[PDB]
Amino acid sequence: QVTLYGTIKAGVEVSRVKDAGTYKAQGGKSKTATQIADFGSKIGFKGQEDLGNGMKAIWQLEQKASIAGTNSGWGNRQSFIGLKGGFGTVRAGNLNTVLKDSGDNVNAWESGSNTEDVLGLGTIGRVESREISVRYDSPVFAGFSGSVQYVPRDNANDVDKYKHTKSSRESYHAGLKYENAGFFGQYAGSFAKYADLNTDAERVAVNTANAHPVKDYQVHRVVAGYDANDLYVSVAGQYEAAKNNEVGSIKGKKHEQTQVAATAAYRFGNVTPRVSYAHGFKAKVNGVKDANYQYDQVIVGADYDFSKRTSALVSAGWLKQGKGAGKVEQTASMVGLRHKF
Ligand SMILES: [Cs+]
Ligand SMILES: [Cs+]
Ligand SMILES: [Cs+]
Ligand SMILES: [Cs+]
Repeated sequence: QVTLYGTIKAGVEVSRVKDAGTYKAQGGKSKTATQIADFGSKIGFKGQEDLGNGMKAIWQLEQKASIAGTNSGWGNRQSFIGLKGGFGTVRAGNLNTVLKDSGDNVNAWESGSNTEDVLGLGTIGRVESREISVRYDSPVFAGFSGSVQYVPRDNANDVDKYKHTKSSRESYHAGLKYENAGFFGQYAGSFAKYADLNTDAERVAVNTANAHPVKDYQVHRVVAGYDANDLYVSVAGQYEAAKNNEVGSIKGKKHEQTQVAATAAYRFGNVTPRVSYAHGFKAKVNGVKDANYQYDQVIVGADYDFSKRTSALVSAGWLKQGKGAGKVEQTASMVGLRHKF
């Protein structure tokens, strides 16, 4: 009762960047790049054991396994041990954040990492992470399930474990998911009283280089959608906000970005064309509206499902981030093959 699973997935990604700062060639365009890229192929083993109280032990070990040979390591993808019962599921380990799980309803696109921002909704996804944690997922009731996830301080900051000189990087992740008749309503959010962010507004380990300490760091995602009848539409709205915790003038001052993303996907036979529009609003950094953190993105593509496990993928991405003055436009398209086992 120990299953081997995974997705192999790769393709050719062709990408271009219009960025006046990085590229001096005609009109700030990069030369168009074409590489074979992995799209996050993973290999996993997971298992269940009935413990007979209507309880199961569950565990999973999931590994990144690029077929590019990029990856190494065990457990670097959601991996956990936990007990499942009518009380729900309690898991501990390298566990996706409620937010990361919520992301499934936000970003459908497959890509290599390089096109992650342009051939998928990477930006809205920046809140999403795997955190070593304990997570409780309630049982589903009347279409309401919730997730409550905790990363203990001493886990966020191992080196600080014994002396708590560093403000706690412990985080709380919760979600409330309503799925009814193919309509899904999800609220996914994390809170970290103290956290650290990188310039790209991803959350990073404390003591990571260049990281900016933040306080009252919260992410709010509500995803509402329909997934049935061969129609897929998701509207995702994310609020990310923090008070800046960098010892400084800025300390206490607001960091805010609103991200909204929408996906409409319709299946015609085995061919499912989707488009997503994603907009990140002008962010408030240190309480100042900051159109660098702005972005607009359109991805149009389709999945040609050869089978339920196997998919061929084409997407084309157009991403514009920042204002005009310093404005990176990314274009990418990919043709890909995905196989799930
Ligand atoms: Cs993905
Ligand atoms: Cs890039
Ligand atoms: Cs991410
Ligand atoms: Cs992490």
